[PDB]
Amino acid sequence: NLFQFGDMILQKTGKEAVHSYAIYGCYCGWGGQGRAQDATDRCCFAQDCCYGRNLVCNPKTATYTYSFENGDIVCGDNDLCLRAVCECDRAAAICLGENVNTYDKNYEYYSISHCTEESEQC
Amino acid sequence: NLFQFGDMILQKTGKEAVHSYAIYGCYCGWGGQGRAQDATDRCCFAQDCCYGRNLVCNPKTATYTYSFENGDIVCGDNDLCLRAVCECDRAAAICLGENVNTYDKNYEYYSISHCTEESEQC
Repeated sequence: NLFQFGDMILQKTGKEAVHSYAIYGCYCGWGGQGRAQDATDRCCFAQDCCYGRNLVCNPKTATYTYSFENGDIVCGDNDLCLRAVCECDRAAAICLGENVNTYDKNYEYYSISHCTEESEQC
Repeated sequence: NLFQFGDMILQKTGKEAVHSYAIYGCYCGWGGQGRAQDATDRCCFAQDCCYGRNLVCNPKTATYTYSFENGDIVCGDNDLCLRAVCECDRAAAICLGENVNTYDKNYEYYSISHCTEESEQC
């Protein structure tokens, strides 16, 4: 779920999602359309795509089992959904941490008056 | 997609989700666990469950068709995935509007230090 994805993001980036990623760009925040603004936004799009690879999961409610193990994120579930959701979140958090170098605060709240040009495609 | 949900919320409440619901409680913002804090938070948890009902569907990318005409949100799609996500969003937006009277700014950023209780069950 988002609480967990938030904790993974904290671990990889040092940021609290609700003060940063939660409102960022066209894909990290309340978006899902428009042009992905930069590498950070493209991570959030990639997560969207990743969630889309399996069918009859609910990433909003999926409370998976994971831990931090020597700075890795390890997804503990044997099933399909909880594990798949966890692996997508681990991937997205990793990706975000790789791209904190281009994190640009001017993409905060960008969806208010942008994100209207054609959407990214998985 | 969330950009559209945000527009439905703007239509119904005049709030910008990114400055409000996006970070509110345990279910509108970055939670998906813990208890639902108030009527606003319950609307968002209800939306999560509503999304979960919808198989073979990625709500993050689902760009549906809808119009906002004379009070009413009308979902135009026949596409099963788009229609249903559109109906979940429309229900949630109307629910948030109905409960704006108890919106409590103290639930903004609540997920950081709370939301660890046993979760709501669909």
